[PDB]
Amino acid sequence: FNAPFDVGIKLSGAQYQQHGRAL
Repeated sequence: FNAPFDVGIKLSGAQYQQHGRAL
C-alpha cells in the first residue's frame, strides 16, 4: 500500500488488472 505512486511498478504487468500497479 505505502507509496501507491509509481512505487510497485516492479511488478505492474504482472499484477495484471490488479487495480494496483497498472490499475
